[PDB]
Amino acid sequence: PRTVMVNLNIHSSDYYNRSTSPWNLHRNEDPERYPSVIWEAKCRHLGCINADGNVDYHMNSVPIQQEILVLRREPPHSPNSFRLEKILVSVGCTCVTPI
Amino acid sequence: PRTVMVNLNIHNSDYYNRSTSPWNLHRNEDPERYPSVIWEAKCRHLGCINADGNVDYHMNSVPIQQEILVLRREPPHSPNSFRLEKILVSVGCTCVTPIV
Ligand SMILES: O=C(N[C@H](C(=O)Nc1ncc(Cn2c(=O)[nH]c3ccccc32)s1)C1CCC(F)(F)CC1)/C(F)=C\C1CC1
Repeated sequence: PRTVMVNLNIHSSDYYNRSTSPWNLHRNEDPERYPSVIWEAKCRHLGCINADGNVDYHMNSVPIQQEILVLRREPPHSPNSFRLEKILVSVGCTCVTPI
Repeated sequence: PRTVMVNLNIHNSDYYNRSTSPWNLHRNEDPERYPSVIWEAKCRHLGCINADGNVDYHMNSVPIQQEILVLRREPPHSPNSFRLEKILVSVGCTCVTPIV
């Protein structure tokens, strides 16, 4: 147990709409976690948008997954005590050339 | 002041190498922050890699910036007390068609 005190008081999305692998944001809620709200990226298409503005299945949109840390209420339902925990989240999409 | 207790004991770019907007990782260190080490994505090219494996400058690789939370030592140098803080980090790269 390495217990520390944390003060939770903290003191373009239209540019990425031009991506060849565009994505939408999905709101992910968990009342036993801090942050309770996490916005997850979901690729709009299986393929990538080509030079003509059409979805081209010769390339694939893939989510960029990142490991992040979240606070898990410990004991469960605790409003003021937590344990650090690792989860995988989608932070955007990229276009890849298949194998 | 919204002070909570946190147990820091966790219970426990090469993947996307085929991207048309590939990136490398850059190590960012700050001893006054938790995590002290943060890996930032840097786009390998200004343009995007086409089907032939050549860089095409009619499209741009752009870093995807996201707001993440970090712990800032408060008071400075404190080993056991922090304040939650927002920072902007580059999490990967995407290929965009420029504003024409
Ligand atoms: O920020 C969120 N969580 C914070 C966090 O994980 N910070 C991180 N910094 C660096 C991290 C590792 N890493 C890199 O090196 N490059 C990254 C690029 C993208 C993502 C992670 C990256 S992970 C926690 C919040 C609780 C805390 F304050 F106790 C400890 C920090 C969070 F939960 C959600 C945000 C996606 C909305």
